[PDB]
Amino acid sequence: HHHHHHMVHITLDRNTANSWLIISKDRRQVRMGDTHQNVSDNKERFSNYPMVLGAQRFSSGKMYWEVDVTQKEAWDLGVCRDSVQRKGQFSLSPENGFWTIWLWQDSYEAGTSPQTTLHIQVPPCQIGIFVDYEAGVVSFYNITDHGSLIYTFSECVFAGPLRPFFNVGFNYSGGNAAPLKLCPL
Ligand SMILES: CCNC1CCN(c2ccncc2)CC1
Repeated sequence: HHHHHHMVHITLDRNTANSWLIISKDRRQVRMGDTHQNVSDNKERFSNYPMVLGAQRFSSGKMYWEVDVTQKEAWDLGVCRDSVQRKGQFSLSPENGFWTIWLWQDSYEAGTSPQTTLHIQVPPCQIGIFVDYEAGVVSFYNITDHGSLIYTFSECVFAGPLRPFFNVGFNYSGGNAAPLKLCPL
């Protein structure tokens, strides 16, 4: 792909984070803490899952960013409507305002309803995310495997401003403490 020149500088929005997340000072890294991180509750926070939004809102144009997932067992990544449900249980689907992929139990899936099997020969250490607002496209690329295509959501009905979306996943196994990191341009 040749999307690198639409690179945008993504930072994480602390106010949207699940209360167990630790976001780095530069707002480019997030990990699961071993306890409540001593913040007040607010209506923005994801309550049930270890999720956080980027601060950036997109309503036009072409945007590209990269996320480091090295040594993680579980994570979700992509974009979502600014207006997604924050509280309680929900599925990651375009009907609920999410355009995501994930790693779970040694398999990679796209957040369709129902979910779609991905075919990845080289486990990614970095993921590229490309959004074309006007075209209605979200695409994911395997940076570790020379930028090979992982998945394209097309005919997307965004129906609002988009935000970068992250889930560091639970760490019940003790094998998923590693952070998500926004890679430098
Ligand atoms: C058959 C239903 N399975 C559910 C549990 C596992 N899952 C994930 C795993 C990781 N991130 C998001 C969703 C899909 C829904």
